[PDB]
Amino acid sequence: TIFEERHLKYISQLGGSVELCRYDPLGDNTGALVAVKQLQHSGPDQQRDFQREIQILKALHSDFIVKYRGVSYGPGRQSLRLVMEYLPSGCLRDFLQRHRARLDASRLLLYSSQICKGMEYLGSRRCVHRDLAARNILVESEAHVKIADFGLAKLLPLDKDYYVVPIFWYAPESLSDNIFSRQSDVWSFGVVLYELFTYCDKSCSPSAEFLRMMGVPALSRLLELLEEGQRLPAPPACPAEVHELMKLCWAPSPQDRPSFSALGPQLDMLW
Ligand SMILES: CC1(C)[C@H](Nc2c(C(N)=O)cnn3cc(-c4ccccc4)cc23)CC[C@]1(C)N
Repeated sequence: TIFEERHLKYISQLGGSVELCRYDPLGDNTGALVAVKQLQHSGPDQQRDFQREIQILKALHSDFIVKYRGVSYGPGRQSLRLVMEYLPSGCLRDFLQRHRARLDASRLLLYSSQICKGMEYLGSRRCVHRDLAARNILVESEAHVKIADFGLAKLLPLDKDYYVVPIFWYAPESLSDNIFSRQSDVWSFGVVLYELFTYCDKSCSPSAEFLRMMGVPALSRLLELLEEGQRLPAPPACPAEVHELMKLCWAPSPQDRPSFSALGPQLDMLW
C-alpha cells in the first residue's frame, strides 16, 4: 500500500501515463508486475484530478473493478504515483480481436454481465465512470473481466443524481449539455455491448459505422442523427435479444434507460 520508487523497475508504457513496472525490492527481476499511473501535467487542478482518482480506487472493492495496490514513495513530492495490479491478458478490445474464434455469444454475455455487476457496484458507491468502453475493460482470465481507467471518474454529491463537467460513447445529454450520471454510464454500456458483439472489429466500430451514417460540426450531426432516433445497427450475427437491450441502453431520455441492477438479471437469463 506504500511502494518504494527505487524498487519500481520500468519495463514499458501501456497508457496521464500508465506504465508497466516490476515491483522488484530484491533487485533480482523476480518481483510481481504492477500497473503504475502518473500525470505528466503538474498543477493544482491536475494534483486534485489525480488525488480524486486515488481516493476513488482505494475505496472500490469489487471482483469486477481493477485492484488498487497502493501509492508510490520516492525522492520529492513530484515522485508520487498510483500503483494498481497488472493483467497480462490486457484490454478486452485487443483480447476480443486476438481470440474471436473461441469467444461465443454465451462468453460475450458472461463478460457483459460482469461489466454490468461492476457498473452496478460503481453506482452503489455514487461513482459515475464517464469513460466506459472495451478499451477500458481488462481481462483477468478466460471467464473474468475487470473495469479500469478511473481518470475521468467523478463522485456524485449526496443530494444530486448528475454532474456537470471519442464522441461515439457519449450519451445525448453528455454531448449537448455535458451532463454526466449513472444514466449516461448505461448509454456507454450499450456501446460496450455493441463493441463486445462486434468483437471490437475496427471496420464496424462505433466510429466507423456512426461516421458512415453521418457522411456543420461532426458533434452536432451525430447529435442530430441521435435526436432522429437513428442508432448503431445490430452487430453481424448478434442475437436479437442482445440488440434490444442495447436499444434500451440507448433510450433518448435518461429516465427511460434501464438501471444496471435492472440489466443484470436480463444478461444472466441470456447466459
Ligand atoms: C487503463 C488501461 C486499461 C491500461 N491499464 C492497464 C491496467 C490498469 N491497472 O489500469 C492493468 N493492466 N493492464 C494491462 C494492459 C495491457 C494492454 C495490452 C497488452 C498487455 C497488457 C493495460 C493495463 C492503460 C491504458 C488503458 C488501456 N486505457
